[PDB]
Order: sequence, then structure tokens, then C-alpha cells
Amino acid sequence: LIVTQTMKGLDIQKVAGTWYSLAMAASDISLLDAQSAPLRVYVEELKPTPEGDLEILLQKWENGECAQKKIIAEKTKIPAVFKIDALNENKVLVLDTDYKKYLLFCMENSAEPEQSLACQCLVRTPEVDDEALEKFDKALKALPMHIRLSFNPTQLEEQCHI
Ligand SMILES: CCCCCCCCCCCC
Ligand SMILES: [Cl-]
Repeated sequence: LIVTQTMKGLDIQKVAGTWYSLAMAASDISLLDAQSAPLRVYVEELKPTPEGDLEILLQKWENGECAQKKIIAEKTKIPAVFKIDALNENKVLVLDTDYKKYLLFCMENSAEPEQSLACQCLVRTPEVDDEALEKFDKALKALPMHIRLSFNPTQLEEQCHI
């Protein structure tokens, strides 16, 4: 089924700081496909609004350059589910976080997958944390994932992990 899991007691102020998209998966190969694929987003930093929203700073090569983006994940009465806003009010879900090393999150539509779902495994260091990746895969046995990208240290310290 669909993001059957979340974080109990998400101290959104403690996910503040810099993050490395260490790995990312999706329900549809086209999502993570090519380099320009829509949801091949590289998370730079999570900025929690004092009100309690979530400002995400991400990079995404659009026209031909590693472009830097910035979207705002607003708060809901569920502590660990945030909305973004487009023509299609997708939402962000934070599966799990130990606050210092890893943060597993997912972002979901509203209109079913197969159609839309993408989860990432964020680490704070540009290392390869096998155990974060184990918690990733564990958390995503449950899910309709069809593609799974994984990056290397060298790659992490580049823009759009080139
Ligand atoms: C703009 C396309 C959706 C990108 C949203 C990713 C935001 C990262 C969320 C991190 C949650 C802790
Ligand atoms: Cl509400």
C-alpha cells in the first residue's frame, strides 16, 4: 500500500541543518530516470520555520545546469506530514530520523501510485551509512518501488552529485 509508516514525535527543529540525499527510490522509473527526471532532487538543507513549517533547500538540474531550488513544506496537524503546493497538493512524509545521522522521508501525491511516490534516504555526513540504507530498504519493502538509486561519497560532495 502507501507510506504505511511515519515518525512518532518529530522534533522538526532537530532536523535542521545540512543533509545528503544518499539514496532515493520511486514507484515509477520515469520519476528517477534520466538526470532531468522530475523527482531526481538533491536535498541540501532542511530549514524549519519558527512557525513550524519546513523550508527545504534542494538542487535540481533543469535546463542544463545544476540549478538550486527552494520549496516550503507547510505544517499539518500531523507532526510529520507536510504539504508542498502545486497544481497538485503533494505532501511530504518523514518516515524516520535519528536526528544526527539519517532521515528517511517520502513525498506522495494524493492520486494513487502507480502514478506517484518517491522516497529518499538523507544522511548528514557525505559517507555511506550501510545502516541508514538498511533502514531505508526495510522501510521500503512495504512499498511499490520500481527504481532505486544510490550514490557514492565522491559523488555526494558534488552539485547534483555528478
Ligand atoms: C519539489 C519536488 C518535491 C521535492 C520535495 C523534497 C523535499 C525534501 C523533504 C525533506 C523532509 C524532511
Ligand atoms: Cl488540517
